[PDB]
Amino acid sequence: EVLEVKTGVDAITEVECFLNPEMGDPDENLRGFSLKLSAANDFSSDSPERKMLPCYSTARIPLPNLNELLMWEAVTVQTEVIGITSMLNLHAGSQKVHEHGGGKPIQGSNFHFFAVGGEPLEMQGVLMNYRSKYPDGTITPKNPTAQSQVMNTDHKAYLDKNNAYPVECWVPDPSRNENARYFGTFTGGENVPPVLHVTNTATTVLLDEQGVGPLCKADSLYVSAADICGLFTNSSGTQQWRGLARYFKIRLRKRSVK
Amino acid sequence: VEVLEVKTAITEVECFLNPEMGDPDENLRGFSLKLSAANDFSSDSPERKMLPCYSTARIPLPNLNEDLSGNLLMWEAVTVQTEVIGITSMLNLHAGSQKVHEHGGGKPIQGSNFHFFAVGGEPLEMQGVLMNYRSKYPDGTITPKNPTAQSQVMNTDHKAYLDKNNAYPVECWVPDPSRNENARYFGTFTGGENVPPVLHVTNTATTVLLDEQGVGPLCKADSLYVSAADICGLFTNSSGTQQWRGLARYFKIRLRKRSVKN
Amino acid sequence: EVLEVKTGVDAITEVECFLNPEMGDPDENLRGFSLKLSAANDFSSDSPERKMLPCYSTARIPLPNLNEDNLLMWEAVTVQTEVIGITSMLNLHAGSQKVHEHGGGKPIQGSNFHFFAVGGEPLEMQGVLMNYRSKYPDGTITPKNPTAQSQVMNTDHKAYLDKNNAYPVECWVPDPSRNENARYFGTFTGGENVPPVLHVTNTATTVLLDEQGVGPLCKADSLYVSAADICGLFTNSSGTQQWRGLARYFKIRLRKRSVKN
Amino acid sequence: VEVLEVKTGVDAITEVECFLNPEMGDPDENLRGFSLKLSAANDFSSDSPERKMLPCYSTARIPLPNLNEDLTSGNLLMWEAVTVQTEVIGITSMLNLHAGSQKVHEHGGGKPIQGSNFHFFAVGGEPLEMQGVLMNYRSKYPDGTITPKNPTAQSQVMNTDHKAYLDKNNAYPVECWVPDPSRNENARYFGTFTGGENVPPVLHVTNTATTVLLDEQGVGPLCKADSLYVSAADICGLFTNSSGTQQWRGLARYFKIRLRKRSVKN
Amino acid sequence: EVLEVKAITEVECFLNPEMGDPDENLRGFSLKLSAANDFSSDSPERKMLPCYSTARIPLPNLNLLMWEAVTVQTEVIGITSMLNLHAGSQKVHEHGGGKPIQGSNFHFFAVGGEPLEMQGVLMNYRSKYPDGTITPKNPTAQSQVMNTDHKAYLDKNNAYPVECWVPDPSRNENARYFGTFTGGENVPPVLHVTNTATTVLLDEQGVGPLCKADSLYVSAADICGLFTNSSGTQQWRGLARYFKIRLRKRSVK
Ligand SMILES: [Cl-]
Ligand SMILES: [Cl-]
Ligand SMILES: [Cl-]
Ligand SMILES: [Cl-]
Ligand SMILES: [Cl-]
Repeated sequence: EVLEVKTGVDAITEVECFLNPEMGDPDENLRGFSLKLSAANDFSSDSPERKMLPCYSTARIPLPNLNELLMWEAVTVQTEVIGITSMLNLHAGSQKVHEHGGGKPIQGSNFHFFAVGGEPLEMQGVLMNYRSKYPDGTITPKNPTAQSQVMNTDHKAYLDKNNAYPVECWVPDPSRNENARYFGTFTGGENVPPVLHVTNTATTVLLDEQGVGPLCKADSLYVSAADICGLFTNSSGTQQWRGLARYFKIRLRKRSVK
Repeated sequence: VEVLEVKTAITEVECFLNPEMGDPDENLRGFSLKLSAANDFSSDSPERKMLPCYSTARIPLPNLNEDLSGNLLMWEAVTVQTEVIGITSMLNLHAGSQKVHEHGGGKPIQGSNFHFFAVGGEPLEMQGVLMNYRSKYPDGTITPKNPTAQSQVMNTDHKAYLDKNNAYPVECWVPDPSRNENARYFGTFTGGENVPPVLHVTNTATTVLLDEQGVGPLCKADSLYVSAADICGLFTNSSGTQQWRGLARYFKIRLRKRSVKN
Repeated sequence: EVLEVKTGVDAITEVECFLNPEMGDPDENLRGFSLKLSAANDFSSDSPERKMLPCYSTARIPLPNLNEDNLLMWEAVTVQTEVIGITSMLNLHAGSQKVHEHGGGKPIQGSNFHFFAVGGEPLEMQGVLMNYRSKYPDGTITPKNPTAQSQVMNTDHKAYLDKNNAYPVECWVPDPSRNENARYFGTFTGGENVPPVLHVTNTATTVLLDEQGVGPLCKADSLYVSAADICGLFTNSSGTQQWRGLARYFKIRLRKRSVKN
Repeated sequence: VEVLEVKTGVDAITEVECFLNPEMGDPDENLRGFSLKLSAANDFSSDSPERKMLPCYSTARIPLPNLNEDLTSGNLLMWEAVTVQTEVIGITSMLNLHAGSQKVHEHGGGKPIQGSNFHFFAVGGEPLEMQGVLMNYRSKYPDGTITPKNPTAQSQVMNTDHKAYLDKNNAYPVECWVPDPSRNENARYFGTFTGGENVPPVLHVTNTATTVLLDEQGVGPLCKADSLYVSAADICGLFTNSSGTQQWRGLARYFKIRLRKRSVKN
Repeated sequence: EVLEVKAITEVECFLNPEMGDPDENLRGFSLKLSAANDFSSDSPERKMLPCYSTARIPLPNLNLLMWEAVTVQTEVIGITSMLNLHAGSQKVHEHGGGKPIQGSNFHFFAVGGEPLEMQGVLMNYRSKYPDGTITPKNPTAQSQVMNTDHKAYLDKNNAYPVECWVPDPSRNENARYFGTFTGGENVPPVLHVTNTATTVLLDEQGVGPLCKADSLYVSAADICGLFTNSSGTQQWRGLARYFKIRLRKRSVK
């Protein structure tokens, strides 16, 4: 049902935004961090506190109104993580690596994820432990079974609320997202080094094999992210997730559709 | 089979294929039994629930032939989009895992991993290789028959079809590069105690299944076979015991109709 | 606004420079090093010394003024850039902590950041802090009136890289929302044991042209180079750690471009 | 080894398939694919490694169909190796952490195979040409190995005396020899060495990857006296026994080589 | 000025490493590493200091025609020698095998029509270098960053310590160079061999290094990592580098 790209004056636009991370924000002073991790809980008695759980970030961007078809088509995205050099602060609150040494860098398990779509990101739920008791204010797989630990097709959600869908509960659903592009990399392990690139010269092309990008339903663009950079280690040895915001610059064109 | 032109017609099929890590009880779906070792190659009797197995599913397709004469039509697998499902579940460092140190978070899943998928017009063809030819494998497993010391390198007697779900242990079998004329397979083994899992998800990645002559796997008996193994690494309990953790694999296969000579 | 490339005799020029690192320079013998790192300062009492904070390096390169009174502008088309002295890290005999009894010195290793930019105006920078309550020392330029939101994205923290050895690397990143008139490239690798990995070759050129074939255009006849090359931490025999930095070379090809006024 | 005439005629294709066994030392009948436990000399002056402790290059010569009815003709035909598909066989066998392995910690699983590894193959129309290089020129190598003759301290860097054909299976120690880049005009070789005690093995399998054997002029290895030469070394790393002893583990390598008939001057 | 391409020739060289060679039996190794307690008392011994390798390769005299270097094939020689874990090795644990060569490494080559141009940079300007080494003259604290005084030609084999000198990106108009440094005590060596890999030496204008006084210069440094003795002492290990260079005749005026 996709016809010609529409050219003419005002047939192209670009939108930009910064999406803040949602790492748990355990107090008024620790925006961008989670609560300290509390660990070794039997699978039968696993009740994570809300502020310990990083969640997916999401925002809707309104686009100039079109007449109902003409739709905005997302063609490219430029994206990077904002503030990566903040991790060179080894003087603030971090455990000394040895006597007389500097602080321990942020490191360990990390996840870097973004999506651009013409509708909210479609998610599939998978749990480490289907018996986890998730706290009020989170949205997690509803009424999970043992099969929820591998693949349970009942756990479908839209990423339709910021700071609500825990990263550990949800992945982008590859059986859906017909009208979105998503990219993520998970790296797990205690000593994993964060590796992050910035440049204003890199572009991701969002067109499929037929040269069609995401088409923006009701003239709205949806951006999604999760940038868990790794764990911060306090002098006590406690560990907290650290997250950073993500920048998006999306170029769109008008597309004719039936 | 003499392959003629593409019939201009197209369908997509999809499958979420569950991993078969052993499933030691009703609550540990996706995990193996704790890993336990024989002191010796001569007394090596692994329990069934400790052995991850290859996953496989048969996707039935409709017959395309009005007449069972001359030229026939077969379904041809052209592309696959595939992804491991639930990679973010490893960000749960609060459930059951050993502290990395006092007052620290849980130990991440890490260690030896294997990520493998195949798409074929017939069951995956496999070649047996053993770490230890004297391993005594348990009832419910299908493992190399009458193994010899040569079974630890290459014994051409060990040929099998991946013809049963949750029966062929990953440690005993590999895709056979000498066969699989009618399938495409892809795997990476990463070995070691502290190996970081590195997993990517994107709906922009497509594997083309066409060979040098532009022919994909042909569904000879109107069935398509998807095969997987996704051992993500070892989960370490508070106690120090270790268990394999596996994740489901999604498949989306584009098929077209291919004319062939009767 | 942007028109024809002025093609002709005298229409091209190459400029080169070596930009020194600004790692803190704690005394005149330790040029290229920071002061030893402090640690475990509660977030509420974190007052880093100036000499402990590596800063962005920057130079303004004046170009011939092509305008008496349509205008002509210098356009940056390519850059060749290299970190200088990477082999110095093979010196494991100067003041190293031994890796064990009878063993060699501990190499420089750990968190590193390799960054450069070429632009026709100062680099546009965005402030982000590990700890908004950090009290930065005199002679540094850091986010003004920071809040908890400064630990994520706070759009108040916009600055020009307009002073050498003033903008701490830990406080500032290139702003992806600006820098229309510059090209920047950085990689951050974090961790205690990260191996430095550095390449040299005189066969690598970066094209600075955007999609419409236009390079950075030198406003007020100035070319701006910027860098940060934190190689990792040097560990003394005492066990103290210090940032080590190296200089960065730039060779930029420029051409004359016609623009409208 | 299977030699299949895929096509007859001027556009004849022959596919040669084979599985080359590793030669890790095989210290007893039950430990096929392993070396003898590694033992280190105190120093360079009394370094006498045991035969079964030294992995060796694998090689085989595959005879091909005769092409030339008239040995008298102005032109003769040679088999030309155009492509190879290759992979290491049994990589998943390293997921066996239950057999004979050292616990990683109390109550933990077995230690995986890991550490220094070398993955190498060659396809040629004559034996692989090798150059000798030694860690320690004063090593006394055991009966059954072929190692550099009358080595000097210059043998620890480059000694042009140490030239050899890989002309015997399970005889040329991997630690003594490398492919010679000054020769091998009629072979293609590929190898990666990764050193260190915690190095993770990383091995890929696919039936979709083809290496093209043609040079810049579009010419593959030419099989002299109707002979195709395969060579390999696949040291996966070290297996650690419950005792703490370490042995090399090796795996077999599959080859599928596609050959065509090339006319050359008699 | 470079005119038309005029036929072809090939030269090859096995260039030995210069790791220090602390005695007649330890060719390809350095002296054991020692550390000064302090930057003010840093006097390394000559045999402890790996140096750049170089060789001048004489070319057929012509006649202006000049030899132009078009492609190079290069390979580090003897990488499998590191599978010897039986010779003088420290055990990784009780009953375990020997500790492999690992740690900081540098792999570098250059092909030019004249000697390689170098820039000096020091970790420690106050280092006192020994007789037989050529190191930056009148070093200052600026020698730890960029000091434009420190220019040299790689004109002597086994004289210019790797730790004092880099290729000069502001010069070398008539050479191509390539180097990777990987730092850290547990870095694994990763080395590839193949006779299918060629580096083209032509610039964007199609011109390769032109050989002055009918001479070709090859330069290398191949520090593979540290060898650990059973005592726990550590020595650099180096390996030879092969070069095969294809050259064509070029008319100058
Ligand atoms: Cl749900
Ligand atoms: Cl069997
Ligand atoms: Cl500000
Ligand atoms: Cl010899
Ligand atoms: Cl000098």
